[PDB]
Amino acid sequence: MADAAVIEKLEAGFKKLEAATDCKSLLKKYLTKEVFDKLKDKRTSLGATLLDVIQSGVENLDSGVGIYAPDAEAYTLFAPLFDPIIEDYHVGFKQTDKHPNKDFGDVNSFVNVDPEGKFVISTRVRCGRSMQGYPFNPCLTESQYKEMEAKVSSTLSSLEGELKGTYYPLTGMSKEVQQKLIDDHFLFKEGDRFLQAANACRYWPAGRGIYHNDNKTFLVWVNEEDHLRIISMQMGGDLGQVFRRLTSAVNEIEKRIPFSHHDRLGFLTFCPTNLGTTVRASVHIKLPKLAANEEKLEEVAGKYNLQVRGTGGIYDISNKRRMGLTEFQAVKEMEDGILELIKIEKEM
Ligand SMILES: NC(=[NH2+])NCCC[C@H](N)C(=O)O
Repeated sequence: MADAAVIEKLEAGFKKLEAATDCKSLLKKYLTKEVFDKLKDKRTSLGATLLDVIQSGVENLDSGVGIYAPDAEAYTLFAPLFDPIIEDYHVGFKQTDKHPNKDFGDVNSFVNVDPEGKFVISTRVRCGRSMQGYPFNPCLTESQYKEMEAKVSSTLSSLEGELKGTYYPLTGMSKEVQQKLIDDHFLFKEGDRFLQAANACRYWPAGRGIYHNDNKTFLVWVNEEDHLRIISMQMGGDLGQVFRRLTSAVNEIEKRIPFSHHDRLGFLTFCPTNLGTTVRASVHIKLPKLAANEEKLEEVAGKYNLQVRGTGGIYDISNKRRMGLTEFQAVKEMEDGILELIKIEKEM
């Protein structure tokens, strides 16, 4: 399986994880000596090793999770490490569960959670897709990066109506175009230490790109962390409008680019935190009263299965659940939770 030199670095990595008595990553938690020993010499048919899985968590001890899938096969071959980490991270996605098939449900039925625009500055729904036939970042060749870019660029550039827009490859992009995209918060940068140590950024910026529509309500990142990160956003709180746009776009893309998908895990993504629906429906929202006590905000959000992140008392608040529920259900959890959070804010 894995080359002797790889196994050697794996042994050193296991020791580092043991050295880090302070470490709280799911990687440390589930990479017992037993599981390590059984997996350390294995290799997928494409050549991915346990090192290609855990290197990021070894290098960055402060990782929360600390593993990534280098190809789809890795989810199966290294299941003894992936499965419990997935179970632990995706709370409530049980051993006996399977992630449901795609179901966007009635996309137009979602409401404006803040019609007055008093709390929510903007609403965004994102998903991620891997492209069928291509492995994840660390197993991609330069040629695959470029071929993927060509296919995606051609597909996106043929979108019409609301979705009509412009594709910009990162390669050779001028500073002026960079500033324009930065000003709209459309540009992504080369991946951070977690992605670097996962070998997720090889050949950067080759095959990396950004697309947005004329209206600036639709944004796609190509080969940032996943092959496709697909995002619908607009000012205010109309989650119905946002989700409808996203689903329309994802459906249109799928006609030309089939996606990698798994019977149990749902849509396959590079990081296992993004599996299942992959959906992250969020508001950027100002809740000055509830934010007087950050710990209280966190507690209340969690009660309604919401996650609080950065994004001046302005929070990115999103659905916490990704696996074991439909896309419709995930957006609905965000919808209902935000409605309830706003009520709490008003009444405090
Ligand atoms: N962008 C992400 N996939 N974030 C979640 C994982 C981040 C990093 N690998 C960690 O374990 O903390």
